Amino acid sequence: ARPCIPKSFGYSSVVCVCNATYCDSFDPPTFPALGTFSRYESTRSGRRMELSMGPIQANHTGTGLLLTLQPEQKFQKVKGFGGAMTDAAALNILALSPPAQNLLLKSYFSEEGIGYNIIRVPMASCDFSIRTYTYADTPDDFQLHNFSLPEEDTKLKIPLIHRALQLAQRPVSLLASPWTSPTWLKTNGAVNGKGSLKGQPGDIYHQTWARYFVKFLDAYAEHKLQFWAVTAENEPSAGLLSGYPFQCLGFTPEHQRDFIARDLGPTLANSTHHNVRLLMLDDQRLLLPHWAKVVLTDPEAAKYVHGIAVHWYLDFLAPAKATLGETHRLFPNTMLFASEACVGSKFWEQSVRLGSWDRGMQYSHSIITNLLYHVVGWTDWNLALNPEGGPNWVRNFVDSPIIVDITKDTFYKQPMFYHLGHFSKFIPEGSQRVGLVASQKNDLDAVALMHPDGSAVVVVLNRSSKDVPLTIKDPAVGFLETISPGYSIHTYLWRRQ
Ligand SMILES: *[C@@H]1O[C@H](CO)[C@@H](O[C@@H]2O[C@H](CO)[C@@H](O[C@@H]3O[C@H](CO[C@H]4O[C@H](CO)[C@@H](O)[C@H](O)[C@@H]4O)[C@@H](O)[C@H](O)[C@@H]3O)[C@H](O)[C@H]2NC(C)=O)[C@H](O)[C@H]1NC(C)=O
Ligand SMILES: *[C@@H]1O[C@H](CO)[C@@H](O)[C@H](O)[C@H]1NC(C)=O
Ligand SMILES: *[C@@H]1O[C@H](CO)[C@@H](O)[C@H](O)[C@H]1NC(C)=O
Ligand SMILES: O[C@H]1[C@H](O)[C@@H](Cl)C=C[C@@H]1O
Ligand SMILES: *[C@H]1CC[C@@H](O)[C@H](O)[C@H]1O
Ligand code: NA
Ligand code: NA
Repeated sequence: ARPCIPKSFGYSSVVCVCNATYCDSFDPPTFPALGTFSRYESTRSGRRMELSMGPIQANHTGTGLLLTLQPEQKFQKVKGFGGAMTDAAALNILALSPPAQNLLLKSYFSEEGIGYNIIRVPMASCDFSIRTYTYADTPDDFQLHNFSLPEEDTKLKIPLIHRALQLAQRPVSLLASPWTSPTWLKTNGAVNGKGSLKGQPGDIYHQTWARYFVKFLDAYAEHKLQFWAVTAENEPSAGLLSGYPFQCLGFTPEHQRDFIARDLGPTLANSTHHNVRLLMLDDQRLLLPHWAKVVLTDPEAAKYVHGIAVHWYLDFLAPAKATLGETHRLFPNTMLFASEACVGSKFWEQSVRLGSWDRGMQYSHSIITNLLYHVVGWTDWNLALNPEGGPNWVRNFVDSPIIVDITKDTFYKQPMFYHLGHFSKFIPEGSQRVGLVASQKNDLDAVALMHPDGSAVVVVLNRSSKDVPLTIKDPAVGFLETISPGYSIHTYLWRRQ
């Protein structure tokens, strides 16, 4: 409804500029009339989810690329898409004027924006905090009498989450993850560095830690927030590394298995929060299938584990077939869920690259690859950062789909935002991935889903410089004659009946 105001920062594409009085917006999604398709197009050249429509033809002839929908062939159902309400994100959002804040929140959470339905919530401090703290810093408080939410939660994160929920028309699922325990529960007595819980699963340290999860959920429940899921620990492999720079808590897969079986599983199950899902791993997919095998082959751990959460940071050296594919094969009834991604965290990556088309393509390529290998959802990291990629108490700066420029009471929506939206806006919870097969080898990334009502949604990414003419065949409906321009992403929608 309102066009992108483009600005170049000298990278491959433009950001869209928003402030207190203006932000680009979309219309709520709709399917067009039977016999017509919709196309939403974003390009490096600056098109931002532009709507066009076309006819579905009864016939097709030619030798060009054909993508054929296989609507009967069903895969995973989609949980959703969203991002993380870190301390850093909360600070950046609230540093904007109230009108600008509302436009940012609407960008993500309204149907005039990209319809996020997941928010990841850190349990106390992480690197994307300006303060190191837990919820129970009073030493040796095994009873957790001094457990409490600080202002980071009560003043910053919780009110923003409530505002996001008000804007969202879709049901929103909250996901909680801890980085570190209180230091008095840890072998190293520090928030960072190499260190695990003291002792062994089933003991006082482990029982206290499990009870901390319940205290956290109790406290958020007092604030009228309920959780869909928690993870067992953010990046448990991190705490195994000498000199790890920020908040962590080390678990081997054996340690995680035993913690879930003995402490976390029984504790949650015997609480008012028994319906909250537990996700294991919450770490790089390079650790699969090994980690899934260790945890899920133990029935006492398995009965508590709803899903496997994966992070994207080692995807470049962990092929999806050998990790996601093999895990799905062995454990087809345990969902895979992508719970954290961002560009900028790597040694060879600058933190923020305003307007980078490459980083947009990284997001969409990742989401497509995940969807093609059974993953049910995909979650960004910080919802918003400043132009430095912070704040961050160890200066571990990274990129974010929205960058906030407080001096100008402005925020910039980057290619990553639009790439994510090509999925989030058009794929409601309960959509199902269906087959889509190419007639010939090609440079495109594509995925097909069936909307809950039976309609079709297809996303096509072209990471190459070359325009690719193609046809999409829906055997029941007809043919879509289209093009995939170089450096474009398209979302196709059409009714099937
Ligand atoms: C918040 O963001 C708004 C959008 O960036 C800001 O409004 C913009 O302010 C600039 C500076 O006054 C204006 O730029 C001028 O534009 C006209 C041409 O304008 C019209 O055509 C353009 C086509 O590009 C179209 O976008 C507009 O809607 C107008 O119809 C030039 O002739 C001038 O030389 C100068 O470049 C923009 O017109 C204006 N945009 C909008 C959408 O209103 C606003 O100032 C920002 N607010 C704060 C508080 O900073
Ligand atoms: C489509 O194909 C069928 C079968 O060959 C043919 O009868 C029909 O005339 C073709 N053209 C159109 C416009 O439907
Ligand atoms: C911890 O809680 C106990 C019991 O409520 C209370 O007596 C004590 O003052 C608290 N200590 C701190 C450091 O808040
Ligand atoms: O921008 C174009 C797009 O690239 C092609 Cl595929 C079709 C319709 C749009 O208007
Ligand atoms: C995911 C990657 C980047 C870090 O900022 C974050 O803490 C980690 O869990
Ligand atoms: Na709502
Ligand atoms: Na970096």
